[PDB]
Amino acid sequence: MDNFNYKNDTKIIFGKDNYSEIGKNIKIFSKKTPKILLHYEADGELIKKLGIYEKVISSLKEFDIEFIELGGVVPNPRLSLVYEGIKICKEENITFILAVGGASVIDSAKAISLGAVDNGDVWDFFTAKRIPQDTLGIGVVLTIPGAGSEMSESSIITDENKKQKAVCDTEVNFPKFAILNPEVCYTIPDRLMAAGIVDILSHLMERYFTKSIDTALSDSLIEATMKIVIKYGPLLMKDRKNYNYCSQIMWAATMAHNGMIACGRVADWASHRIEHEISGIYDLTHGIGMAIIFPAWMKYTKNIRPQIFEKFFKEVFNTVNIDEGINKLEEFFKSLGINLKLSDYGITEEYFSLMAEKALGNSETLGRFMQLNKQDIINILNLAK
Amino acid sequence: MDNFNYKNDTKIIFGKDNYSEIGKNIKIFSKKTPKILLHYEADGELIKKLGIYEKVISSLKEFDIEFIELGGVVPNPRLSLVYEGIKICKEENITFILAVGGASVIDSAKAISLGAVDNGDVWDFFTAKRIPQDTLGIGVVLTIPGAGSEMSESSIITDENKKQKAVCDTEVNFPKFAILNPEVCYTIPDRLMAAGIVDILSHLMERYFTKSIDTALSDSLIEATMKIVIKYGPLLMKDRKNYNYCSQIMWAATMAHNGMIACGRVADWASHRIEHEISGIYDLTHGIGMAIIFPAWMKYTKNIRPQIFEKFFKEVFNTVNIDEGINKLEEFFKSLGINLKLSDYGITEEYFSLMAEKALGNSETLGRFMQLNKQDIINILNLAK
Ligand SMILES: [Co+2]
Ligand SMILES: [Co+2]
Repeated sequence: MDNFNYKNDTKIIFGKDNYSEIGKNIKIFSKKTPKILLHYEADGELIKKLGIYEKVISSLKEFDIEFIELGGVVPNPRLSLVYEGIKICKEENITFILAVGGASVIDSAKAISLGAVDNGDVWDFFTAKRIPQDTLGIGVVLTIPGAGSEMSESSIITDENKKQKAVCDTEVNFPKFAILNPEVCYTIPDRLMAAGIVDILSHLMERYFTKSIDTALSDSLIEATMKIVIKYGPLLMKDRKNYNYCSQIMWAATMAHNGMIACGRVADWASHRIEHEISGIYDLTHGIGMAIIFPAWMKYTKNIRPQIFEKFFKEVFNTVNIDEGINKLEEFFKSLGINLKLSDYGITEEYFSLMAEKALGNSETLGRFMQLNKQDIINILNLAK
Repeated sequence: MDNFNYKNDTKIIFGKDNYSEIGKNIKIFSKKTPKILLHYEADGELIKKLGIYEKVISSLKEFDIEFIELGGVVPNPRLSLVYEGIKICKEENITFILAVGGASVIDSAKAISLGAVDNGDVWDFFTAKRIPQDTLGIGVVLTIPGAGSEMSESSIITDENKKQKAVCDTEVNFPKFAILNPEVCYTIPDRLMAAGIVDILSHLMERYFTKSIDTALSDSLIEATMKIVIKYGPLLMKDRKNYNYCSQIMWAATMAHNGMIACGRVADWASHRIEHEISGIYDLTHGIGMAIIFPAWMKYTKNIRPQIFEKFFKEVFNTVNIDEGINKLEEFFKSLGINLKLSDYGITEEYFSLMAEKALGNSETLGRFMQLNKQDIINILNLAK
């Protein structure tokens, strides 16, 4: 019964053996004669080794696109490099940016696209001083499936001088196009691919367990997507170069980041916030943490709205029994290679209380589906210990 | 394994008690000071009686939007009226068009938005002479759920002087925004509401029965949507002012017209083409016809890819038995009030052969999932007689 609005203008170009689409789509979206800035991480090493670089260069030649290269993106993209990109755009009369890589290259490209067309300081857009109203325009070649910035309206940039991270969220940030080829999955190492599967399922699950009502169709779409991740994830884990398996998983990621299927329901970020503190202290991959934390949060919140738990486990795991369902969900994680206890990762109870306080910050509780105070979070951590 | 591209830039505004969104979204999308053309069918009778008109006028006042009204839209929108709208736009310096109504008002508005910004003849865009490259911009208040032109890139206009219907399909035709309120369903008469439910399910079904492979996730999304139509349609038919029921059905229509869930699969238009000829000769509502024709086509094509039929009936009707499944599908139609035989509608076999020839036109077969020659179509009509 919750009203909602939905919009996503990013053109999705899904599939393989279609590298000509790069220059074709640059022409569709660049203003007059294309002259583009090629943006990537470090000096190309990864994308060059994977053969993506030579493929991009050949699509640019095949359409007579003049291009300048700006490398140097760092996993947490720096305003230092953004500022440099604005200059190169203004001086060299760049018409369009092509981000080749992942969330760091994409977000760097988004902030360069913002400043290139602006007569002030781009950090005003990130620090709530000004509201951007235009962007040069970017396209993305996605190399590693992640949080979906290739179709989001958010850019996250860190100012290393003040050591301050800021976000700019606005419609103009939507990439004009996003090339998605499942083949980029083939080379991701097993552990990180298992983690990324958990991230897709975590992202849907956080929207599913909701106190919103009248979401029958939304429920079914989210169930259908979660079920695919549960069925195909283990198959992909054992057959890494299977195109069908990678397509299903990467289209499920897309469908999860898109939110047409999640429209009209309130998400809960408790497990994400608790996991964040584990990762902030220990070297734990996000997906590995969510596989550990989410079953524990499910057990602790099983009494809030038991019927929505019964529906989830009936629709996704064909069982109305919550405890058997939870065990099935835990077996599914173990089938991707992930150990389920924090102690398995050498994490002891030592910092549970500190983790809970950090997650809580200046509030007494965290969560929406269930409000969690300090001891509640410690109890969830003990369930996962 | 089929590559695909997807894009839809129309902003969806879903829900009720949100008529302020009309003028708010006009301001977001109109170029500088808004001055809009209010477009509708006839002289407003329907939308005025429903109370939609007074609601639009009050949202325009609440945001100081100056507006001119152009009525006169006819169920098959006429270039006559389009041309008139281009003039009013150019003379009166209109910045934005607000279509209040259904597919006819929307398509008329789309062609006026095209010509208002062009220095030539708009019919060049419909007659393959020129490719439109801009539009003034329109927003839609949808009054009757239908084929989804409120989020399509197509406009269908008839030139009554040459009696020629033409279509212009292009990205600029996408409405800037589309207000969708389930409450507009409450007043639709029973027969037409049953037909419209069948149309949503027909639209998904035509994309589902495909010889494309590697569509596991797409299958599941389409199943989930079809299942909702099967479950909630009968409930809505018996509880016409239930907001939850109308929301599920109208969001399923949206999800069906959007095609993110159908991406990467080939549709079959055989039943649509056969039904078209029945409607061309008899006074038969499209949805009523598809409820009669689609089970007959299913029976006739049951041997092409029986496994995809087994999956459809298992996932949507919980049965692996095709014949029992088909009967369940036929019972579902009868539960919306629809009789299933052509003879029930006084349609005899008299024009079966003529209908088949018209549907075939200059080709020997029709269909993709199964190629159907003349006698095949007569056999399908006899199954439905
Ligand atoms: Co998360
Ligand atoms: Co149809």
